[PDB]
Amino acid sequence: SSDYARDNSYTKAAEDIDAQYAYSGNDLGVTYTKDATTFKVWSPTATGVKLNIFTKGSDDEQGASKVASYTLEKMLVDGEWNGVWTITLVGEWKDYYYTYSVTTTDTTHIGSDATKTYETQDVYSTATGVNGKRSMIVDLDETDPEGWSNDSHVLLDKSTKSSVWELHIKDFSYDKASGVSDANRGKYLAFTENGTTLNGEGKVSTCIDYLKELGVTTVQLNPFYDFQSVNEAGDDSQFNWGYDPVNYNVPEGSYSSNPYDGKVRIKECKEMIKALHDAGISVVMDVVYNHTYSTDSCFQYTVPNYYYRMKTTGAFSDGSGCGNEGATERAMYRQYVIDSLKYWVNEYHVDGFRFALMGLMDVETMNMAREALDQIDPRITMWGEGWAGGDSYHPTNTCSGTKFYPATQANASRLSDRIAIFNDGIRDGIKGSAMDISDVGFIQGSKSSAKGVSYGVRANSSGTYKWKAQAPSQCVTYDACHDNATLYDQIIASTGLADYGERNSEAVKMNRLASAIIYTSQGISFTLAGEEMARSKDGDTNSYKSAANLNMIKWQNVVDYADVVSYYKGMMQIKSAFSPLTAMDNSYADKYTFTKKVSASTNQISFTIQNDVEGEWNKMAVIYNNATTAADVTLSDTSVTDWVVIANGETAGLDSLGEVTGSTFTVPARSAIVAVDKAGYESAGIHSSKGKVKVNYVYEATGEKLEDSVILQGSVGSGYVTVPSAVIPDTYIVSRIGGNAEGKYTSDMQEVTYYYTDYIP
Ligand SMILES: OC[C@H]1O[C@H](O[C@H]2[C@H](O)[C@@H](O)[C@@H](O[C@H]3[C@H](O)[C@@H](O)[C@@H](O[C@H]4[C@H](O)[C@@H](O)[C@@H](O[C@H]5[C@H](O)[C@@H](O)[C@H](O)O[C@@H]5CO)O[C@@H]4CO)O[C@@H]3CO)O[C@@H]2CO)[C@H](O)[C@@H](O)[C@@H]1O
Ligand SMILES: OC[C@H]1O[C@H](O[C@H]2[C@H](O)[C@@H](O)[C@@H](O[C@H]3[C@H](O)[C@@H](O)[C@@H](O)O[C@@H]3CO)O[C@@H]2CO)[C@H](O)[C@@H](O)[C@@H]1O
Ligand SMILES: [Ca+2]
Repeated sequence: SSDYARDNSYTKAAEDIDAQYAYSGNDLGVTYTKDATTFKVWSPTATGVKLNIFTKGSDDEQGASKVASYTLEKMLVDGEWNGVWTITLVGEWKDYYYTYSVTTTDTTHIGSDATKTYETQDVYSTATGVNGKRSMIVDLDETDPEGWSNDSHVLLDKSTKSSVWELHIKDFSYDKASGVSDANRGKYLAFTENGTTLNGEGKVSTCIDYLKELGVTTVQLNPFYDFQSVNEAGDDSQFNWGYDPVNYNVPEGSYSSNPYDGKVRIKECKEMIKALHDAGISVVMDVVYNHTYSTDSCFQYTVPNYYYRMKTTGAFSDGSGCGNEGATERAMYRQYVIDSLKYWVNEYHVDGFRFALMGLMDVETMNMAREALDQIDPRITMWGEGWAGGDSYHPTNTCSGTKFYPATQANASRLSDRIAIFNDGIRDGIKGSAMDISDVGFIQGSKSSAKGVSYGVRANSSGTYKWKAQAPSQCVTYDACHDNATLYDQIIASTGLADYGERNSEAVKMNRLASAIIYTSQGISFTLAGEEMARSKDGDTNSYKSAANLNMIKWQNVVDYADVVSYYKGMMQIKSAFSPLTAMDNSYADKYTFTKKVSASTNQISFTIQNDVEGEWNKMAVIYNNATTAADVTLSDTSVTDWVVIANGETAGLDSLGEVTGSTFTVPARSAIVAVDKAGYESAGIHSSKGKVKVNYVYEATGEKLEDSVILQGSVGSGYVTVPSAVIPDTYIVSRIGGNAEGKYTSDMQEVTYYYTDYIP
């Protein structure tokens, strides 16, 4: 998978088009007023453009008809054409649908009568009907929900303070146990529902209330731009991630209550974002400018062979692996992408972007995009995949006359340090190769996978292993995303400890260890939505068009893995409390002291971090143990000999779990230790405001434990639900319960004992 600079008649032509016709004007699309509406289409290849007006978005709908057709005239400046077609219809034209008929040549046959006519929606569509075939004239202020003018961006001071929850809108609430109303399940409006509980039983929180409690800073949403792969008129059981773009600046219709009325999806999309903002959560949008679903697109139908990268042979370059790739190096696609980003930020109050196959997008465009978004607010986050999905064929230079560079990991040094790149280094290091679900990483016991973790600990910004980030700010730290297998599915497949979606005590230990690594590592901490509750896709390693009920978040898991949720919740608090871990720059690189060589093949990774921030802990000690037995780990750094443990295999948080004197720590099997200096802990005054519930499993006759006790942890006053241990053999059954199996967290710890007796199933 490589990139190749090849100049040819298509690239030659497109460059000449940019020289003459490039339009920096800021009014492409509809310019609606109550008095009149002006339409504008950029097409230097066209000989004529007609405007077609309709009553409805599709012909099937009630009262569907065509109002009239009009002819656009060339926009002349001092009797010179600037490449833009225009027309102004005087009167009220809101809530009417429209589409252009573009008679045009290709880029390499301008001036000839080798023309074709295509019917297409507006390239700069702000709204469309069902299945995005017809554009809609809309007053955008009519789509504003209640108090939208009072809705601000939710931005982090530092991107490296984030905790990203990568979520699909359908997956969020499609499960009936979500407790979300019948109308809104798997829809935009699901986010607006406060007070949702598991099976609406009013005992444990789900959806938005669950996120408030978990304490995630950021929700990254899978494509909610308009895509092809769901029929918006069809059945509700349809599923797709939606990496199949059609209209870039239009919400997806499937996630709305009514896709036929183009305004409805816009309103409900804003209500989703307002809800997340009101919950104090930042919203990142997954964007896919790297390709469109088909070359039968609004871009091609307007200006054929301009917007896509063309090979010498006339074939579309297939760098995406999806049939085409967007020519970001072109003047009017660069501008489109940058204008698109600004639109979503300004109109929909989007706080950041995850760029799909950023490696197919040229570095200059990305830095220009960073600079443009900086003008709004530099806290607006940017990150993406620093790779392609195939071979890419591009021109030597951009439309600026600077050399084309793809925004890959290899070219991280040429890319803004506030455009982060997914660190597959630490990903593969933690839980094994993402390309093979059965492959083992560090947590399953791979010693050679340790170096991947150790380099990931400093966001692959200290030394070089596979790739190098400029700083932690340019690194997304993660163990799994929507692609490939979930963390827990890979744990299961690679070990064979149980079936997919089945709880196993050793698997959970490995899951907890992954948590400890992610939140004692530098960079932008990132997880798949439900990693904290051992999310499973039943071994599906590419669930892009798999069943909806397979993909959906199983909300029963907030109870079944409540202890795992509690662990992540605590680990998150540790990172947010300790500044070195959330550093943007390389200030703390030389403050790390690894016990063993960073590249060591080892069962036990350990290091200390010297802090310099007053009012915080002075020094943190982190140990990862992947051995099946407990290990005594002696730190090479002996400067501190008085420690307070704030994380172990049982729990993580801001509270003391015991003290250690000296430089040696006994680390349990398949577990992490996080400790901080005694003096620092005492002075800083960083303490937990969360309650705890200890769950025990005892054989009543002997009084002996059948399974290790676990810890739940949550806000004082918030509801918890405990359950019997799923892994205890079927020859025992619960006979009696001590303490409150269900209740609210208190400041003082509560205990729940499940008393077991002999059983024969
Ligand atoms: O045949 C005529 C037709 O050809 C082109 O378009 C074709 C492609 O050539 C075909 O390959 C096919 O495309 C399929 C893929 O084959 C199929 O794998 C799938 O792609 C999925 C991935 O499976 C899925 O993993 C996901 O990948 C995402 C990642 O999740 C995301 O993290 C990352 O950022 O982005 C990648 C994708 O780049 O999503 C993709 C896409 O949904 O589905 C596609 C689409 O069906 O079929 C198309 C369409 O026929 C020409 O483009 C077209 O003009 C011509 O008519
Ligand atoms: O193409 C995008 C892709 O890039 C990265 O994948 C690389 C892997 O990290 C690397 O191991 C290797 O993958 C090989 C598999 O391990 C092996 O099982 C077999 O399938 O051959 C593969 C060679 O292609 O190479 C790829 C890069 O080509 C990144 O980690 C992925 O997330 C991403 O999808
Ligand atoms: Ca759609």
